[PDB]
Amino acid sequence: PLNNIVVFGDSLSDNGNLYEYMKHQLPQSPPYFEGRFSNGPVWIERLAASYFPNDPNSHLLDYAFGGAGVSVDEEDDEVFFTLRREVNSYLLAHQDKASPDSLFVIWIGANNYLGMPVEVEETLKNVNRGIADSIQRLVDKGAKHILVLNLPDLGRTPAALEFGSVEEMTYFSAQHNNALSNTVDYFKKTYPEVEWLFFDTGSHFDHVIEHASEYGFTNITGTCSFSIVDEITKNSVLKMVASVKPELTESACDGYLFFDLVHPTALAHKIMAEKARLMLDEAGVEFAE
Repeated sequence: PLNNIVVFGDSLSDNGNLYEYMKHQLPQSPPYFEGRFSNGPVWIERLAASYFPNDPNSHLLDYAFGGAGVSVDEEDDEVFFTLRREVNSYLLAHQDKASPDSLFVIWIGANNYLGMPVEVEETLKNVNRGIADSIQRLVDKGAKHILVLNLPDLGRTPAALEFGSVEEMTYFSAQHNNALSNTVDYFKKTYPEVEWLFFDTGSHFDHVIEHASEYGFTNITGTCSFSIVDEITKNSVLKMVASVKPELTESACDGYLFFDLVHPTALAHKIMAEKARLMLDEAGVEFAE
């Protein structure tokens, strides 16, 4: 049985790391929830708690930073931290060994595309390459269980709607997901001794959207919080978060899909966690201790 969860990711998975480094000044909390890029715990925390209800945090090593992504030189000031450095950080503290009883979780890419870079094909290429490289490294250092998550349709974000980039954000999402599936297929065949797990966020998010009211959402285009960004400032997820005006947050957001211009609300993180748990249960994954 697996003994803990190690997650590499970005603002969709960060459980407070950027907030601590920012001296609790970003994401401003309230209206964000204790440094998460949402108004509640994020999906991977809830997933950890579903297996370890008493002390989940002692079984969760969350290396995700808000603003993190795959190194793409064009986005140096737009990527806060790289996937490679998150993996290296884990390896540095574990004497360069990936534990065989950890579930490694990789959910990366959204921050790269939502920064709306100018070179579309090179960004797609380097994000895929960076993910493949980090997977290979984890395998090389001994990982035996790896969960890879693909992207929701970023063309559904309020950001894409406001800035007029729906087609481009959907293109990034779809092309990214196609490449990532080819990647996971490869590793499945090259390393059958590793337990390969995949979550098709793209398909699950589209199914939620199509049944939004049944999942509890009454508003899928607006934002709970309110931000004000221009072209220069709107170049990054973190600048969009720093531009939130807390006094203009809605008080009653229980029906919103989006908390800010790109980040989903607590309920969405809950649904994500529930569907991920069911997928892992279907695969027979067990945790203990």
